[PDB]
This record gives sequence, structure tokens and C-alpha cells, in this order.
Amino acid sequence: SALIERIDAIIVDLPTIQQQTLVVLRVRCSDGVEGIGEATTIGGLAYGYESPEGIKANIDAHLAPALIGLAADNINAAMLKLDALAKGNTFAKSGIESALLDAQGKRLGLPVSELLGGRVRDSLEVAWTLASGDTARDIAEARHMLEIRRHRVFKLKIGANPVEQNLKHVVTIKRELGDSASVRVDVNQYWDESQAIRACQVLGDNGIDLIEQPISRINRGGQVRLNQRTPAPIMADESIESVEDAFSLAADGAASIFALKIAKNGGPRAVLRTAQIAEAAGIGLYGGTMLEGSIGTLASAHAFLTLRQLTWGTELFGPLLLTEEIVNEPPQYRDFQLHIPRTPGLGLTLDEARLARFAR
Amino acid sequence: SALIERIDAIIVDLPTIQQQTLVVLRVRCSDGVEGIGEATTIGGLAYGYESPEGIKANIDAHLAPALIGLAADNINAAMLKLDALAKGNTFAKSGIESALLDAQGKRLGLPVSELLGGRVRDSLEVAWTLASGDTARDIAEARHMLEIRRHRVFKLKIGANPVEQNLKHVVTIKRELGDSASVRVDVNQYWDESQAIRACQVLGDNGIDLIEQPISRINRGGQVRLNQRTPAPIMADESIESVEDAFSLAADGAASIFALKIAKNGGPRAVLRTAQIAEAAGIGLYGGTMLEGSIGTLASAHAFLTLRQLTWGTELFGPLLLTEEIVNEPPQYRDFQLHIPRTPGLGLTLDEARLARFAR
Amino acid sequence: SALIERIDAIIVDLPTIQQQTLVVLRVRCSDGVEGIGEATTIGGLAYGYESPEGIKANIDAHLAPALIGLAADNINAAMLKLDALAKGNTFAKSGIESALLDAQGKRLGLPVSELLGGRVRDSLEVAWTLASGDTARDIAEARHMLEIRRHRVFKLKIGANPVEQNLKHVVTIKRELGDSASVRVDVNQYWDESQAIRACQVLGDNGIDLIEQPISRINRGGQVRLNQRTPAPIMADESIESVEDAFSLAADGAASIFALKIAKNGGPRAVLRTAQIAEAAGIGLYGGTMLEGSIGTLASAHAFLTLRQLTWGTELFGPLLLTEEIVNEPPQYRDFQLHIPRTPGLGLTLDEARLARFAR
Amino acid sequence: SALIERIDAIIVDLPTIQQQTLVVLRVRCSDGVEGIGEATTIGGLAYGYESPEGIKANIDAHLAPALIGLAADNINAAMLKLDALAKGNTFAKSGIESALLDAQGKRLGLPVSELLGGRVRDSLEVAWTLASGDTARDIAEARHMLEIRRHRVFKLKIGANPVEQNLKHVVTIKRELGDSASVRVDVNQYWDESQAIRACQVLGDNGIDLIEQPISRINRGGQVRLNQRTPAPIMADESIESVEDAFSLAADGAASIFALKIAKNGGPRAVLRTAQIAEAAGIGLYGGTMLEGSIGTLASAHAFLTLRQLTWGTELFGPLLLTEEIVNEPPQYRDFQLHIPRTPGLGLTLDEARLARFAR
Ligand SMILES: [Mn+2]
Ligand SMILES: [Mn+2]
Ligand SMILES: [Mn+2]
Ligand SMILES: [Mn+2]
Repeated sequence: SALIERIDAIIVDLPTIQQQTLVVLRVRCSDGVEGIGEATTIGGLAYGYESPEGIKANIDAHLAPALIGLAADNINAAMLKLDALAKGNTFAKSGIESALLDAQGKRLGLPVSELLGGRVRDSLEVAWTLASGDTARDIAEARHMLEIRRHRVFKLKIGANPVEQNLKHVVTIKRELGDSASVRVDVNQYWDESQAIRACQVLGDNGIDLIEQPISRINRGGQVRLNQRTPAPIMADESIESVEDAFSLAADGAASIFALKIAKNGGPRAVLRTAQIAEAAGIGLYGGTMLEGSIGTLASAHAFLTLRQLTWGTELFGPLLLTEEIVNEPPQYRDFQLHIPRTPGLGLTLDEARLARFAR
Repeated sequence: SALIERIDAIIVDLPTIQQQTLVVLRVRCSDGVEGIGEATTIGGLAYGYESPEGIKANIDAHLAPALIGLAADNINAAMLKLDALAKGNTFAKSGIESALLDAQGKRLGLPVSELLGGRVRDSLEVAWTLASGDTARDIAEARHMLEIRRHRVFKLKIGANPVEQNLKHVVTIKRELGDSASVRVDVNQYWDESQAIRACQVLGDNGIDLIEQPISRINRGGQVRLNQRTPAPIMADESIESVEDAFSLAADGAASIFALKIAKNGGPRAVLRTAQIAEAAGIGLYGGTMLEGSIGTLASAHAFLTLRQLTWGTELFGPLLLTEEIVNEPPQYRDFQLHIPRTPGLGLTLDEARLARFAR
Repeated sequence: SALIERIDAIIVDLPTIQQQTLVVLRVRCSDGVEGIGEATTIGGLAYGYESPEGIKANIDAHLAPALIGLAADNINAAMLKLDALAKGNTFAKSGIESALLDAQGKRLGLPVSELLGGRVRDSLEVAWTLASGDTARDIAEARHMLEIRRHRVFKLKIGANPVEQNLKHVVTIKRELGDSASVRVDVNQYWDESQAIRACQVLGDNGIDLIEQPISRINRGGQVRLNQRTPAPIMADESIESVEDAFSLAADGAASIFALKIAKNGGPRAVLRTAQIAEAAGIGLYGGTMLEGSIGTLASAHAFLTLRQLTWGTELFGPLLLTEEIVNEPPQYRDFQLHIPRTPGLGLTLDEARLARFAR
Repeated sequence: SALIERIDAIIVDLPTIQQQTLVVLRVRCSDGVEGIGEATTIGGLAYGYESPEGIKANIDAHLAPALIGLAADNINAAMLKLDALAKGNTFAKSGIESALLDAQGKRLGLPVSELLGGRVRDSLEVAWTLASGDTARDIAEARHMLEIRRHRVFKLKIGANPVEQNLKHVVTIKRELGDSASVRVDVNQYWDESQAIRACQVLGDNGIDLIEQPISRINRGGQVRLNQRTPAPIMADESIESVEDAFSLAADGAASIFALKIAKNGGPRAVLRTAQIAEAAGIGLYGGTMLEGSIGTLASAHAFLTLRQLTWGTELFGPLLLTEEIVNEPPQYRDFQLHIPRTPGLGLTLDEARLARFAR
């Protein structure tokens, strides 16, 4: 019955704790109900082929036009249509599926986690990226985050400095924190196998719990090798740019952990398809992020809530990086977790004034 | 909101065109809504480790008790719980998930296909197993089924007679029918690789469209080999006894086609998990059956309706084999297809009198 | 000459040191001889798809009817028939083959180990699962078991608590016991490869002799990987759900040790088929248990007696867990071993009164 | 109870339809019972490393001495002992296990097939090697054998003449016989992969049912390749020189059919170990022969009788090649089969006079 009448893709720049750009989606349905979503990336084109500009451009010019007039309640049909009409564009697709799921949740008065099957938990463990680039600074922030019971899992973004420097930094931090916190790294494809061979060993020998995307996705055999040789488990993130990529990697034994990002898969339903594959292969899960705001973070969270298990938790800390939001409901972070309300849809409403404010 | 108050597993023997036993499930919810499902097999234990007797025994003694008091609306949590409490028992689990999905569909007034994402079609191509055991009779039945436009896809159950005899039979039928019908075989694991090597070639060289489960699931390498050497595509059925089996087979390249049976996977949601994996690997789909009645057939159909594509259609002909049904709504078979109503749930209601009649 | 006249499957709940349920089998032969067997599992459906209820249901409804009138002396023909009529149901099949072997042993006045070829030993090393869940408690029990010379091999059931907690627990116990006892673990599929990677290393680096089923049977490649990378040998248990599973695993190099459980294979003859395959591949053996009572334990033992070698002994401690038995002859545990009499059959007779007592 | 008191290995040369040498074994037990066996090969050392001379030499000097005093009833222990004391020597071991099984069968009054588990059939299909070396003669012999209903399955020993000549010969014979008989070849390792590539295709394209050992056992990859490319199934014979060889081949996918020869495995129990492995891998079976007399043929037959299935029958025609036998009971060949009596042991007794006659 309800139809998709219009979809708006709005580029919004928000201040952080330094701007963060999100593409807010608003799908208006003939039944008066409106869903909101979010297609967010990091650094224009540096973390994916989809920039905020390219995202809005294609939604406006291609994806949205293909949906107007379609049943808002038939998300599958809509999303399958988007797949027949467009190659990739998972970020843009993710924002749209998120909005459609939100709209469908308010319409049925069910939270998205329920639309997606039913939550098995009401909160998710949330990791925190220590980014000060200063070891002492990072250890202080870690101790602080532990103090206020906000985070007990920390990840270090490395690979940008000499291998030995990052190794020192990361091992110093773990050394200092001990068993009071879990320490992980994310090399974001910065190392080549020859560099990863030694670093991975050192990290694993010094209490690092997991090594996220050490080398580039272009070296598949190296991932398979490190998944066999690293003392510390290897997690695939950038290597997954789609659900089929997830199967490919699982079939190869390229990672014992898969990071789950709706943006890299195509939305909440798409990320569960990847998760489903991981569970079938026996691969461990992790709730990933592209540093989304509450909308994208909640879209992710609602999906992760249905997961039987997330051995390595999540890094759904995106909203805490922003000093301003475009939704009224502030994220609920208490005791190392993100608490998700049972309210319908994503449980979020737009802060119209701020939207107008930061919309570029 | 609504809770699972009581689940009934009823063994029903129905006359066929020779009895057919189904285990009818009735899950009654605290909100007055009741869902019906079906856990059906063929021949006691000859086609699966789950017999009608074992199915009712375990639902009563284990599965059902674990669900009473649980939210009827949180199907994922319920089914995940059944997985934590019981190994296998996909048939029993399938009947229960089917009933839960039915009950949830009436409660929200949405057809199960929609609960499952949204249908991309309203009917499914239906194949017909020619069973007369007589070549001439089978060819007659084929032409008859073509005439009344009920079936244009036929499968022959072989492997029970000498290889040459079945080969002759099957090739004679295809030759006689020409391009007016698609002819497939299902050897039900009856051949060993050494027998399949020649038969598969002959069948493929004589217009047989696909070869369903030629050899036993115990010979994995043989399946991988035949998937590489058969002139006719190899479809995996019995080899899949779970979603993880589907991943295993896909990772191996053991079949270019996967038959989808909710019974062998654990229900409508479980069969879609397997289908999702097949789609990710690029494996072709087929809607399979354990010869369910309208309930199981409709539970399957509602899931298959959301599938982007089913290259080889379905064999959802189960209800046409029975001369009596325990539901009021007769299956809609017209023009080589099974038509699925948009009505809520499975769109079926129990024929109380007949239920009482055939319930053993 | 002698025929199978009737088979009784009796569900018996016995008190333990907390109930333990066994399905006692009684096969009555036309020659007056009667054999007894046992189909026992742990926790209904939590350790196998076969529950006590499902076991009795299928024996009564399917397996037994197929055997009445058949030659009691032709166990092969009978068991092969059960395989043609039923998929899986190894537990139920195991109880029946055990009873048939017992009956055939009394009839020929030969112990089952002899029927099975001939014993090469008269006793088996028996391991003991320390289960108190309390480290200090477990170390005390270990020291005690060593004292009375009952056990010098101990296994810890882990995987239910955080990896670090179980690691600590297990390493603390080994540390404390030193070279006076062998310490093994059984994770019962509780870990996912990403968790097993580090735990296995730690365990192997701290004197743990072997790691039983660290990850789930759904992750085959992970087993192959850990069988290559674990400092401590990997043993397959739950991964084997049949003799063909054993071949599959051996062909893959998924474990350097196979646990031998008649229940998971289909009986004493079936477990030897698996053992035979293991010996051919060079895979090490272990006498496994589903915590059977004296009947199932003796059925297992009689088979394990014919084994050339059992590098890691057995865990045939099932009877010591029960405070009551349904057989008259008490198990012979002395000097870290289970001593098997040369008496005919299993060397056991039913304690009719107790049978009637605990039969549910 | 009964012990092995003395074992005699007697070399006997028998006239054929041209001599055939067998090593007759006589194991005398302390209980008065005596078992007879046979260790027979073809051509001294040309078909195995074990010649009649080497066989008697080692039994006398090594195997037999190790058994005197041992329990005649504990065959497993005895045979396992022979394995600990001697590498290979399967022929010699086979004659001894055969004799032990015979002696144990008379002692218990059970036929060997029963000692081995229980027969599932009373006769076996018997193939016939057409050896005239003349196409026309061979076709005549084939029609004759069909007429008297003695054989309907024929094999041609090829590989000794140019590939084309043998191809012509073999294809001419099949063409001439049509579907009235099954035609197979045995190249006895005579071809190298480069020759087999074309021949196998031609043979398979001209109705040859299977290709026995086309190339040498030294080329493992070639066997794996031909098992993948031959239009006609590949059977392994010479490649199997032990049970572990059988596992190796099955693990490799080197043949879809395994020939079963007790001589190449180590006796009736050993051949069943190989058969069990084949059944587990899904490999097809065939009862092979080294052209044994009634003793070796019956030892084989009693084992093959317990086999669930032998897709390609047997070639147990050995006794029909001899014009004189050293046993009193003449083999029962009627209607394409060898009929096995239910009598105890092998059902054979020595023809003392003839034994003394032909014993070299
Ligand atoms: Mn990452
Ligand atoms: Mn099928
Ligand atoms: Mn275990
Ligand atoms: Mn041969």
C-alpha cells in the first residue's frame, strides 16, 4: 500500500572533536511515514570509491528515480532493483535501505532490529580508536575511558609510520594497560606482506588481540598466509567490499574475523547476509563503522543486535566523535556499551534546525 | 507483546494418488493468534534422520518446552535458542519456524513472503516428477500435464534400476517430448561415481537439463569432479543437510545448482540463508520439496518468492499428490505455476474436521 | 538359525554423582539368548540430533520392526539393512548393534572383543574429566584420583567462559600437577577459529597434551589450519558423526587424532571401521564416550581392546559417574585402567529390579 | 583355548587350460582342527614382489615361527603380530589369515563369511578374461560362455601390443557382442599416461565399461588425471599394494573403482579394511583375483559376500583355469555366478593324494 514518494539525499558537514561529512537520506512515503538513513564515508574517496558528492549525485540521478512509485514496504524488491540498475554503490544503497527500514519500522511500530528478525541483546560492546598519535596521550585517554566505564577495548590506527615506531607505540600502550583493556590494531592496508610478517608476530607476542586489515586487499594470498601464520588473528575489513567478497574470503580462509560494515555491504540486510556467511564458515564477527552518526550507527546496531555472537564486539563509536548531531536522540553510551532502545524504526528523529544548519 | 503459549505437533497420515505422513504444528500465542507449520519427510528415516515419530517426540520433549513463554514475535531469538538447545533437527525446526512465521504474519496482517523481505514475483514455476515407473505412461502423463498447462518441466527419479535401463527410460522420454518440456533426473544418491561418470555424459548428451544428486553425499570429491566433468549441470540436494553444508559445498565447487528445501535447512529463514550463500557464490537455485502439503509447500513458496532468481524453478508439487488436505484453501496451480496469495501468514487455515480425521 | 524375536528400547534415568539418561536395548532371540545394548547421549539434543525420546521412538517405530524375523547371527546383514532403511540414527543403531553383538557373544560363549577379531590387551587407560568448575577443587580431585591410582590422565571441559579464564584455569591445573598427570582439554566446539588461534598456542606452550575439538565442525578449513599450526595436537570428536566423516577428515588432514565413539559411528563394528581408516591415514586414536553406563562402556571397551594402539588412551569413565546401575557386574577400575573380563558377550547381565526401578 | 601348533607352506604346481603355482597353507591347531589357505601369485615376481619361493621361505623362516603357541582363535592378535614382525608380505600373510579363518570356521561351525560379519548374498557375479589372443576366437569364447550361461562379463588383457592393435581388438569384440555382455580391459600398468589419454577415450566411446589399471602405479597424478578425464571409469588394482595404499588413492581421487584382492592386502580381513575405506569414500568395488585356486578363491568370495555392493562384480574365475585341484569340492559356477556354500570355514577339504601329486 504505502509507496515511496520522494527521496532526499542531503550532504551534511558536522563538527567533530575537524569536520565529518554524512549524506542524510529522507525517504517520504505516501502513507505520511518518513524514514531516515545515512551514507557516510571517511575522507572523500580515500576509504572507498564512494564520496559524499558521488553518493548524492547517483542517488539523485539514478537510485532514487528508480524507486519512486514503488511499494515502500517491499524493501527486498526495491533493493534488488537497485542491484539490477547499479553496480556497487553500497554506501548509497546502504543509506537508502537504512531509510526504508526506518520508515517501515515506524509504520509497523517495530524497531528495525525486530524487522530484521529480532534482537538477542539490547546493547553492544563498543571499542574506541585512540587517535592522538601520542603514546602517553593515548594511554591517558585509555585510562580515562576505562575510568568513566565508556570503553575497555581500544584500537590503534597504524601503518602510517615506520613499522618499528608503530610497533613500539602499540606494544608500549598494551604493556602499560595490561589485562585491563583489549588492544587491537587497524593497519588499513598500509603494510605489504613483507612488512606484516614481522609486525604481526611482534604484536601477537605482546598481547595484541587481533590485527585488522594488515595488508592490502590486492594481496589475497598474503591474507591467506597471514591468516595461517599470525600469532594474532587476522580480521578482514577493506577486503570486503561486498557480500560476494565475504564469500570469496571465507572460501579462501583469508581471515578468521570479518568486520561488519553496512556501508561496505549495502545496508543492514546486506551486512547480515555477510554475517550469515561468516557464521556458516565459522568466521568471527565484529561490528564495524565508517564513523557514521547516530543514524548510520543505529542502523548498524539494529542489525548487530540480531547476531548470535560478535566475538570481538563493535566499534560503533561514530557519534561520540561529533560535537553536533542532526537527530534529537543522543546515543546511549554506558558501561562499555551502546544501548539500543526498543522504539520503532531506528528510534531517531531529525533535528530539523541543525539539519538546516549543517547541511552544506 | 505476544507470547508462545503452547505448541502442538500432530502426526497426520493422508491418502495420496498410499499414505503420506506430515507433522502438523500449531503454535498458539497469548494474543489469540495461532500459526501452523509442517515438518514432513518421506519414508520414516529413509530420506533423513528425522522421522514423523522422532519429530513429534523431540518437539514435545525438547524444542517446544524451550519456547513457551518466549516472545512469539522474536522469531530469530526463538530459532537461535532452538539451535543452542538442539543439534540438527532441521525438519522439526522448520515446522516450528514456519508456524512462528505464519502466526507473525496474521498478527501483522502481512504475507510471510513480506515478513521475509518482499516478494519479487507472485507465482513459481512448478516441475512434476513423473512416477508411473513406465516410460510410455510417463510420456503420456507428460503430454497430459503439458496439455492442461500444469507442468512443462519434468523430473525422473532414477538410480533404482540398472544404469542402462534408467538411461534408456530417461532418454526415451526426452527424445519423445523434444523441446516442449525440460527433462531432469534425481538419482537420490543411488549411484557411485564410477556409475555416474558414464550416465551423466549420456544424459547430458541427450538433452537432460540437469542431474540432481547423482552420487552420495559421502563422496565429496566425486561431486566436485562431476561438477567439473558432467555435460549436464550437477545439483546438490541430499548433500545439503544444513546451511553450513551449503557453504562447504559452495566453497568446494561441488555443485552449480543448490536445491532449496526448508526441511533440510531449518525453515524459511534458514533456506534463505542457504540461498543467500548460493547467490554469493554464483550457484543456481531450485525450490525443493520433501513432498509437503499446502502448509509446508506454502512456507517454502513464500520464501522462494523473495529470491532474485530460481534458474531451475521449483518442484513444489507436494499438495497435488494428496487426495485430501488438512487446510481449507486448495493450492492454486495454473499455467505451469503455483500462485501465492498476498493474504497474511501462509494464507492457510486448518480444516479442523479433516485434521481430526487423518491425525493418527 | 537363531532369529531376532523382539527388541525393547527402555528409557532409564539414573542418579549420578543429577540424572543421566540411557536407552537400554534388549534383543530377544528365538534361541532363548538375549543381548543387551545401550544408546546414550548427553542432554537430550545438545550433544547430538538423537535424544533418548527420539531414540526409543525410532527404534520402536522403524529400526526394530525391520529386524524381527531376521537371523540374529547375521549382524552385518541386519546393520546393513538398518542403513538402507534409515539415514543417520547412529546412536539408536549403536545400541542395537551392541545388543546383537552381546547376544551373539553369549550364544557362542565368546567375549565381544573376540567376536570383533580378538583383543590385544585386557584393560584400557581411562582418563577422567575434572568438572567441579573450581581450579583448586579440580587439582585436589586430580591429586586424589592419582592417589588411589584411578586416573593419571585428566581433561578439562572448557570454552564456556572467557578464553582467558579457561586458559588460566587449565594452565594453573597443569602447572600444579606437573609431569605426574597428562592434561587435555575438550572445548566441545565452543571456540571459533579466531579464538582458538591464541588459546591453542598457550595451551600447547604450557604442557597441555592435546586439544579436543577446539572449534565447530562447520569450520573444516579451520580444523585443517589448526591441525597445521597448533603446538598441541588437534583431536576430532564432534566433527565425526559417521565413518564417512572420518574418511573426509582424514582425507583433509583435519586432525592428527580421532576420538572413537560407537554412538557417533553406529556401534562397535562401525567404530572399528572409523579406527581402521584412522590407522590407514596414520591418525592417532582415543577411546571416546557419551558417558555410557557399563553396557555402552563395555561395548566400547570390547572394540577398543582389538585396537593395535590407542596413543591417547580412553575416557571410558562413564559408569563411575552413576551412583546406580542397571547391570549386576560393577565396572573394574584399578590402576588407571578399566579391566575387561574374557567372559562371553559384554560380560553383563541386567539387574532386573533396578531396571524396573529407574526405567522412566 | 585352541593353539597354533604347526603351519605348513607347500608349493604346488598345477596344470592349467601351462602350470599355475600356489602356496598351500595348512595351519594345524591343538584342538585337532586344521585350516587351509593359499598364497598365490602370477609369474614368480612379475606381478608382485612375492614369489612362491619367497613366500614359502619367509613363512617357514619368519611368519610361522612367530605364531606357534599363539591362540588360533585370536586372529586379530596373530595377524597384528605378523605386521609388527614383517613389512609387506601380504600374499604370505593372506594365505595365513585365510587358513586361520578356515580353521576358526570349522571350530565354530560357521562359514567364514559369517565369521567376517554375515553374508548379504549367496553368490557373486563372475567375469571371464578372454585370453585366446585372437579377436575372432575371443568373440567365439564370449558367445560360448554366454550360451552356457557361465559369464556375461568379459575382460581383455591388453597393453602388450601396439595401442591401436589392442584398441581395434577390444572395440571389435565389444561391437560384435553388443549389449549382451559387459566388456572391460585390464592394461596391467602397461601404458604410460601419454598412451592412455587416447586409448581411454576410444575405449570409453566404444562401450568399454571400465578401464582397469591403464598406467603404472608410479604415476599417481596421471591416475588422478585419468580418473577425471576418462569417458570410462578407472579402476585401481596394482596401485593398491596395501590397505594404506587404498586410503592414499581414495584421498587422492585416483580411481572411482577399487579392485579387491586379499593377496594384495593381506587376507580376507585386510581386503575388507580396504573395501570399508572404498565404501567410505564412495569408491566402487570389484572382487579381484591373482588367479587363486578354490582355496584362495573361496577365501576371497567369503569376504566379498559381506560387501553391501560390488558394482562391477568379481573376476573370481581362478579355479576354472586349472584342470586339477588340490581340494575335493569343485567350485560351483552356474548362471554367471560363483555360488558359495554355507558350510563351516571355507567349505573346502584337501585332496591329499593330489596335494602329494602336484606338490613340487
Ligand atoms: Mn578497519
Ligand atoms: Mn532431490
Ligand atoms: Mn569430546
Ligand atoms: Mn587387474
